[PDB]
Amino acid sequence: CAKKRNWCGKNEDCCCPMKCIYAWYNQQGSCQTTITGLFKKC
Repeated sequence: CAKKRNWCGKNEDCCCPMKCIYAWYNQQGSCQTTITGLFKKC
């Protein structure tokens, strides 16, 4: 359970419905309400 701003790296520790996000560099990610951070009813 994390909030958008501090990332998760991967979609393992977020406070849904957020998935971790990416840009280009990779390795890490961001908690963002997308891809499934909307209809991933939690």
